[PDB]
Amino acid sequence: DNYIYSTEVGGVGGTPFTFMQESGTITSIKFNWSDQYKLLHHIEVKFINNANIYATGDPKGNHEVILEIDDDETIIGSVIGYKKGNDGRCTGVKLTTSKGKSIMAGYFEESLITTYTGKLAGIKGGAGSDIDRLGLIFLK
Amino acid sequence: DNYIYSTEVGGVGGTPFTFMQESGTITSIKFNWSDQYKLLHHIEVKFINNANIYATGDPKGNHEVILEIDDDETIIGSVIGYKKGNDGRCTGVKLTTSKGKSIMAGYFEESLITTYTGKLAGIKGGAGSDIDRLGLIFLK
Amino acid sequence: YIYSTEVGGVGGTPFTFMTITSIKFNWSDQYKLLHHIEVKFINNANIYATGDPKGNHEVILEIDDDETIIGSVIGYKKGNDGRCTGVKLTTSKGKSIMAGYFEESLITTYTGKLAGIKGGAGSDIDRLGLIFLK
Amino acid sequence: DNYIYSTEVGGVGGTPFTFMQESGTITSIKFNWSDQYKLLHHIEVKFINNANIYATGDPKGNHEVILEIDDDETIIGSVIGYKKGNDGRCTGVKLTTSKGKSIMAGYFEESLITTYTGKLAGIKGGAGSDIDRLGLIFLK
Amino acid sequence: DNYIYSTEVGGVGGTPFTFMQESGTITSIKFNWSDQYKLLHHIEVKFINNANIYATGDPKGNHEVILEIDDDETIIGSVIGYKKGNDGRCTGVKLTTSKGKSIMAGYFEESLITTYTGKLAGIKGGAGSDIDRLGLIFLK
Amino acid sequence: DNYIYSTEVGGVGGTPFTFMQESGTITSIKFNWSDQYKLLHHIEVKFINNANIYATGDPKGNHEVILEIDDDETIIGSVIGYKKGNDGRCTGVKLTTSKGKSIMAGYFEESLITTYTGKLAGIKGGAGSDIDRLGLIFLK
Amino acid sequence: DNYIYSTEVGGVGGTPFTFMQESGTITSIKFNWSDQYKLLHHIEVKFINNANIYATGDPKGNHEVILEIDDDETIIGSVIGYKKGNDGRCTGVKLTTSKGKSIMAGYFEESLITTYTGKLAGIKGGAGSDIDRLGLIFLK
Ligand SMILES: OC[C@H]1O[C@H](O)[C@@H](O)[C@@H](O)[C@@H]1O
Ligand SMILES: OC[C@H]1O[C@H](O)[C@@H](O)[C@@H](O)[C@@H]1O
Ligand SMILES: OC[C@H]1O[C@H](O)[C@@H](O)[C@@H](O)[C@@H]1O
Ligand SMILES: OC[C@H]1O[C@H](O)[C@@H](O)[C@@H](O)[C@@H]1O
Ligand SMILES: OC[C@H]1O[C@H](O)[C@@H](O)[C@@H](O)[C@@H]1O
Ligand SMILES: OC[C@H]1O[C@H](O)[C@@H](O)[C@@H](O)[C@@H]1O
Ligand SMILES: OC[C@H]1O[C@H](O)[C@@H](O)[C@@H](O)[C@@H]1O
Repeated sequence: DNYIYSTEVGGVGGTPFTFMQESGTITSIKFNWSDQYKLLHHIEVKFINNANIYATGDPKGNHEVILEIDDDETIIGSVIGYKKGNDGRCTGVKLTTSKGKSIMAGYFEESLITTYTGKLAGIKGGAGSDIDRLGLIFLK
Repeated sequence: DNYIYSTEVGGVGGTPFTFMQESGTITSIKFNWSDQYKLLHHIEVKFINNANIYATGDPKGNHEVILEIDDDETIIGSVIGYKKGNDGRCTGVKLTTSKGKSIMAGYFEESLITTYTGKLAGIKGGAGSDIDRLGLIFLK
Repeated sequence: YIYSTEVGGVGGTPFTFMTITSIKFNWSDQYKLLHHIEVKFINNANIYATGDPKGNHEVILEIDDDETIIGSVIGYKKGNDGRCTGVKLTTSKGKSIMAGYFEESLITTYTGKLAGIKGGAGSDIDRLGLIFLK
Repeated sequence: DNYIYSTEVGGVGGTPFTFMQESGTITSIKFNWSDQYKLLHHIEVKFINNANIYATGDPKGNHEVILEIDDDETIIGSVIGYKKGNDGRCTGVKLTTSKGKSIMAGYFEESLITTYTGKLAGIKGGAGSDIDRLGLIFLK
Repeated sequence: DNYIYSTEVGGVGGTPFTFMQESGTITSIKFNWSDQYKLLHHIEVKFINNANIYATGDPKGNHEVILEIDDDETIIGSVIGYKKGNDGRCTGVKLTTSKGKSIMAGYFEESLITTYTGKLAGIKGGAGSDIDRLGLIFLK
Repeated sequence: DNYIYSTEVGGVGGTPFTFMQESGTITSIKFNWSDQYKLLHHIEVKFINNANIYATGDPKGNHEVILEIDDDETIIGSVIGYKKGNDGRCTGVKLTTSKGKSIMAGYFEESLITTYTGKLAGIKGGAGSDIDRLGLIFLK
Repeated sequence: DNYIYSTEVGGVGGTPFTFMQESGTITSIKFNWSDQYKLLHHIEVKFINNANIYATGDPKGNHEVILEIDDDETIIGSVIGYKKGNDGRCTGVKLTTSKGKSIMAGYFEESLITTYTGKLAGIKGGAGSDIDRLGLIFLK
């Protein structure tokens, strides 16, 4: 692999997903969460040179945030909130970029992971009603 | 295209508008918003070498701000506040320039996007009584 | 010359003063408005004035021969019946002034070497535009 | 030796561990702590080019944090909070790194050590129910 | 003329003073003010290579500040608070230097000038009971 | 000498101590203090290339902090709290290193010394139940 | 002279003192003050290559602070608080060095001088019960 796989965090629940393109980096990512469940529920990704929107999980959240990533822009700082355990859930995401851009999504009330950094390339995990589990993917 | 199209955020309502000029960059942009609705209602854009004011939406807000951009000034930080959904609306905007100029219009109470950065070339979206949706447009 | 947007109303008497070595703003707490502006140019002892100096406050910014505006905010009320309400300026040498009120509308202007001002004034400063060198 | 052994702090209790790979550095670290006991309880570590999770302690706390360390990333700031004496215990860890990443696990109510700095290579200590005692280990 | 004369601010009152020495700079300047009147009352100046004190005004204030200037240190920040009009007065002075030294004397409740900057050469104005009027003078 | 002796501060009481090793710098130092007396009570030092722990004063405090010092790490900031007088006492110690590490032991309610700075080489003073007196020793 | 005499501030009272040594710089200075009188009472100075303490004033204060000055360390910021007048007194001293060291002694309620800066070489003034009057001395 020409990739780094960050630890998938959260539960074993929902349907597996893996978004990646052969010579392709993420150009846009969207987080949808609720104040009712304090969870992530829905994620969309767009890729470079590809108009196609790749979605997973049920967009039942009252908030969304999108981060748009320039062609030369990397993730230097990355934090996923989650609930640990087999019945676990991904609850939150902060990201910060080589250009001072940041996004903050959902809640960080239990467990965290400060992931690897670099050019964000894909995401992997499991999602149904909620984002059960999420790991980021980078280049080397 | 030599253009970067940021995600149009907000609703599908209102009349579509596209402001862009062959070989031209925005030299002035105005945002008009109300405390009453917590929405953007009206945008004006001037372009380099062109005394024409392209306007959209009903200018019924009690506040407006204008950002004038020098020929060599770029947007380095960009956040649009909006209400997601078909029945959506663009609620606020926050720009910061390569010269430390910044403006802030409206409210950021629901969803946000941190857009692409670069030399702002124009805008597109939909507007009637309100700015239903707004996407920014940069040079490569 | 770069001409920044004149912001405020259509009222009062047109003025055009045209490097600025000195600019003074006069405003009041009663009306929360700019009433009067005075300007001196380099190599000229003449004081150019507009608007009625009725206000209880004034500030002066003196500008060194090599000192530019890098930060510029004019506060105003919008519309035909508009007024200029305030001015913040910040220079390339870290100097800054703060005049009047910023309670409704703002413009962040073009930056550079301040060369003049245009607008209209009577009792008040109805409308103000900064002018810079290219 | 090609290594630096930071002082093991805390008590004499629990079962000995020593996790270190010759010619290998710690790529991931997880701290599991409780709000009930105000203690670290469990630690997992993964080395580079090795999916095997080397774990010690009982994972019975309500919180966990995970730091993923990039191949060229070093620890520039390191604080373990502990209770001193024979019946002593490890109670917290704050790690700050050469890229600005930071994790804060546990509580710092009694005693602190600001360790040696560099490339985190391994951990040594004793653990049962609780992390009784922890010492970081770096390269030279 | 090798000199910049900053605008004299304040009133027409008091006895004229003008303190300056050809090829001489201010090595020290003292401001005396009162909480009673909220006015500057007295000013003193020493010049480089000269023990003599050039004074103006009635030293009746409950406070004074002295700023000593090294031979190569200039003024980069200078603000005089004053009451405008013919019956006007000087109320305050903030000065900051090229070495990060600063003094603050009296009050700033009505009018300010942010003056010219550079090597402080002398002072000019009128003073009796109070400082009616003050303009600074710098080298080119 | 090739050493810098910081002022010993505190009282004349206790048993004199000197902890220095020819060709060796302190690689570790531990402060033990109490909330009961608001004094430093006990101090331990380890030296580069030496596993021997040098100790003085009675370890009766409820808090201890340890600072580990990389071989190339100096002290850039040093404050000792103490009571003045013959019957005086050393009450706390704050050290900041050339790598941004810092510690804070005991109390600063009475007198303080901002010491000399450099590579910390030893310590000296007197101790019994308390640290009566502490002086730091640096290389030139 | 190869010396800069900062203004002596405070009163005419007390016994004159002058601390200076020919090719010498202040290596240690102590300031004794009281919360009772809000005055400096006592001052001690040690010089480079000289174990002798030069003292002035009456040590009646409940507070003291000591600054040690490395041989290549200068004063870059200096403030003396004082009561002006014939019956004036020196009330306080703030010093900041070329290495980020700083000390605060006594009180700043009335008058201040921001002195000349450079390598502190002595002090001059008068003292009895109190420090009546204090002026610093630098090298050129
Ligand atoms: O995402 C939460 C939840 O979503 C659905 O309810 C199912 O897919 C579950 O298996 C899953 O755990
Ligand atoms: O701007 C909000 C709203 O304004 C008008 O009522 C119409 O143009 C709608 O389409 C639009 O959605
Ligand atoms: O300045 C406000 C107001 O003042 C004067 O009355 C006139 O010059 C008007 O034209 C103007 O609108
Ligand atoms: O880890 C805390 C505690 O847990 C277990 O009971 C044993 O390992 C003890 O030796 C240990 O002290
Ligand atoms: O300073 C206020 C007042 O002081 C003195 O009385 C005189 O010099 C007046 O001319 C002056 O106006
Ligand atoms: O250390 C504080 C105090 O403790 C012991 O009682 C003795 O050694 C005393 O001399 C000492 O002053
Ligand atoms: O120092 C304060 C005070 O102490 C003594 O009384 C004498 O030295 C006085 O002249 C002096 O003013």
